[PDB]
Amino acid sequence: QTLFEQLNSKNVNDHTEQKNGLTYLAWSYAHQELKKIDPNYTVKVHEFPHPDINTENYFVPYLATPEGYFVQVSVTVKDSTETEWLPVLDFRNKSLAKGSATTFDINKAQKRCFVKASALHGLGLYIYNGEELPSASDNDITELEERINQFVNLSQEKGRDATIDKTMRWLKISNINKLSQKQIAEAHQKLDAGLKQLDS
Amino acid sequence: QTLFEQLNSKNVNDHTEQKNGLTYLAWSYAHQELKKIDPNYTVKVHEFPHPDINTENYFVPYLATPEGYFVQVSVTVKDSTETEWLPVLDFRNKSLAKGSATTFDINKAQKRCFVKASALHGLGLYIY
Amino acid sequence: QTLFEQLNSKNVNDHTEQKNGLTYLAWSYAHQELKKIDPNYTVKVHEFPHPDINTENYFVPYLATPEGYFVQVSVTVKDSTETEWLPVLDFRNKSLAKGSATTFDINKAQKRCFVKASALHGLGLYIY
Amino acid sequence: QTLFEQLNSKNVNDHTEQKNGLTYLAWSYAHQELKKIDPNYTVKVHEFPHPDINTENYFVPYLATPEGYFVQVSVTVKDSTETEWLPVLDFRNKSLAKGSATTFDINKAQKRCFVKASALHGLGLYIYNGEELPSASDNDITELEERINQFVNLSQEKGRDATIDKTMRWLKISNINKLSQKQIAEAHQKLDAGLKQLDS
Amino acid sequence: QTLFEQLNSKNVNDHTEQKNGLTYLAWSYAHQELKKIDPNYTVKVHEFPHPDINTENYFVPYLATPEGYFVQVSVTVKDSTETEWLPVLDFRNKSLAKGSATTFDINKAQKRCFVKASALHGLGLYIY
Repeated sequence: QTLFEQLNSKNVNDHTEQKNGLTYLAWSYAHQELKKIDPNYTVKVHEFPHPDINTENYFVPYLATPEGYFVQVSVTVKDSTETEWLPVLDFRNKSLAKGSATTFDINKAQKRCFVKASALHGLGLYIYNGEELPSASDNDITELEERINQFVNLSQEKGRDATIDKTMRWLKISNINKLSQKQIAEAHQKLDAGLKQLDS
Repeated sequence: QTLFEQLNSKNVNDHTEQKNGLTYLAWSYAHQELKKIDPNYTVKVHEFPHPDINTENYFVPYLATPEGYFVQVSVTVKDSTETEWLPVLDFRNKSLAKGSATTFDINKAQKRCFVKASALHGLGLYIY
Repeated sequence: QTLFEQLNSKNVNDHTEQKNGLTYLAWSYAHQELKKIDPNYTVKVHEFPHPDINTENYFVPYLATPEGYFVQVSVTVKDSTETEWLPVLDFRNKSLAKGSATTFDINKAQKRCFVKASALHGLGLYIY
Repeated sequence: QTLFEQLNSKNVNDHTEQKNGLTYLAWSYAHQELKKIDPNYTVKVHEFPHPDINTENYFVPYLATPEGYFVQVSVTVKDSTETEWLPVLDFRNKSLAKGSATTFDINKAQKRCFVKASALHGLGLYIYNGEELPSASDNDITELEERINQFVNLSQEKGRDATIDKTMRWLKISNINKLSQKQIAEAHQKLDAGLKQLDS
Repeated sequence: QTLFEQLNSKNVNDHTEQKNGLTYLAWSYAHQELKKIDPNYTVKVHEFPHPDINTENYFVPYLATPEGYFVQVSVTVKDSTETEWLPVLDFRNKSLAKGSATTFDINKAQKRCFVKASALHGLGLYIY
């Protein structure tokens, strides 16, 4: 057959850890599988001149930016080669600003970028299927906007006048972005009662 | 036939996520199709000297500007090659001014620019 | 016939969006048609040294000026090649002064300049 | 067969030390096993120009960064070669900031990175079993977050307003991230008192 | 057989000192054993430009760092060659900060790194 199909058709579900509600496959499992497929394969962690230090011949193994921190890993399995970028994140999967990261945070990110680079080849690609690309955790923020506009538009459709800002005041929400899933679910409850009852 | 028509005539609707009311195909589906069609294909994320740092030999993987942030991805499927530009945004379609972005936002934008670059080839163009 | 006539005699009316009272053809449609007429065609977004930063080897993908912002796109369909300039504009079609633009504004302008560059070839010229 | 399978199929469990609840195989054992497999093999510790000093021809054996400290070890067993990144950590497995490390910390890190580099080859591959992905200490500290949120929510369910920062003020913890394990137990005692009697 | 197995299968327990509850084999014994195995071997103590002094052509025999002090020893027994890193420690096995070490501390560290470098070869690995 081919490397991607062979590697893609494997179950890496047994060797996974559920931390923060995400699925992670161990690097050691990944190291073994590839080693079996190819006895001689290369893993290279890119090194980039660190900005603040700016010392000649000095190349730390990770990007350092005011915006944050980046890592890069290039896995060459057989002839095929490929690379992956990753964001350094807290144990709560939150970003780390310049000067708040620890070496331990960088090594964990380096190991995670390795399995992600392996995921490019068929092995365990389904581990990142539909979770890595989009914002899986929250999709009601916009839904809330549609439902407040439905309220406003229905209110105008009925009579008098209706405005989104006064509707937001019902929810008493300072910022739509700054709204907890728990509060937004409570918000839906407020709106559905105003709109659904007059619909049903 | 041809690569565009073959790739264009596929249904990527099943593997889509509705976030902010927009339809997105997961990079995993795009990556697997590119591998099947072509076993050896290249994805390259362009690196540009970051402005503020201005350190010699210092190349971050994304554009940093007072106006905002840009990413670039070049996908070479078979002989054909192509590139896509993307802004770095919030989870919602909102811009990130200079100094308000996180490394995670840049990563998500990089992955999204990949599927968009794949969308240039026939696969899932109707979504994008 | 001729490439301009072959592309000029098409109806892109169905794939259009009426925003602000103007008619726009989506890039998805424009990009696919260029592939349909030519499997291998090139789209290049010009990069110009950003003024304020003035960092060596630093090239942003759009012009930055005190007067405002400019983008450029060069579409090579078959042998024919051509380029289009456009001003980056707000969602109300108003100008953006230096330091008031967001990366998202630039990417939207880049996509719009693409279809306008395609409009130079026969496809959808009547709209633009 | 092949080097990875032969090396992978070994029991290094007997020669291990349980410190901090993690499993480590001693370098002495790793040095002999490889030596048997290959009489002539090379271990190289990379040297990088130290930033602050910035003296010409001055190369320390470890990375020094404001973010922290990094070490690198390249083990060439037979034809195969490979490299490992390890973050210098306290005896409590915590990060060390720039200017808080001691040469002893670096040498211990260097030895540990060696066995991890050996682990890339089949020997010692399973001992970690992705030991990096589960910290095994953050989850305990994370439970405190679940229990303070339980106290905030159940308080808000009682109808008495509670905020996480004021609930944290009960524990008087400056950084919920860094708290001694005895203090986590002491904090749990505070929370479980005010929370369990309602739960019951 | 082979050098590691021959050297590994020896009892260096008799020539050891119990200081601080640790076991150390004296260098004198290590120098003789290797000399017997190989009449012509080499011991090299690496020299690194000392930071603070920063005098041209000035090379001290040990690393000096704000974090602390490092030594290096490379033992070439027969064809085989190898190197060891030892951190300078107090008589209580505690670290010495920059400016608190004495030349005596460095020489003791250098001798100890030698036996550890010898320990890489089969001789007395069980102790180290």
